[PDB]
Amino acid sequence: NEDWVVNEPMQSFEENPEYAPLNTIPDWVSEKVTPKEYELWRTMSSRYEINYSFLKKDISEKRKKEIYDCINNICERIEKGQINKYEGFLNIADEDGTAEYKTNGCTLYTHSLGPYIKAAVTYKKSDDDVTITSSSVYTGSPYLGNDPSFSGASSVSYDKDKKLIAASCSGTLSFKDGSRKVEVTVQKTGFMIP
Repeated sequence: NEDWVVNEPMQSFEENPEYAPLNTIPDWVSEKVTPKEYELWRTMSSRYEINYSFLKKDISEKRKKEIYDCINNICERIEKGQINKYEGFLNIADEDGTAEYKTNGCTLYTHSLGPYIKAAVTYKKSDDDVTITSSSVYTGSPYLGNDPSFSGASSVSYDKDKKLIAASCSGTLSFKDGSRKVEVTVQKTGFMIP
């Protein structure tokens, strides 16, 4: 069992279930935003597979400005022909802070049998810039017995145009499915609104 996964749109809802498939928005979302806002998300969903978990929490006005200023800028580039292709996944970090000191994370891949590759990032956000202090890629499973293992490369950087953090991996996920060894080459990218 050798297999290859790349940075392309999902085939079913089930592949990375925490994220909305392209050109869809979970129904519940439409009750948490204005038509103006909803319309930006519609544009955004044409290029990103989006996790809306952040709307399940009280967001300050300072934060709403951040999130929408960001999305607005990205939509302009989508509209201008500039972000013309599938990008990857998108998460919106919480307001939880500590210039502020934050962690955010990102599920880059989830095998149907359960094992996953996740990215975590620690950074400092200020008026002007975002700076990465730490970055991790890790693996695991909801089921005991997989012993997943990831070998290969990953990267993290802040895109100053899109104003997003990009975390990528390119490597091999190995795990046990009982007596069967599974190896999957995984190349994925997830974006984060800092």
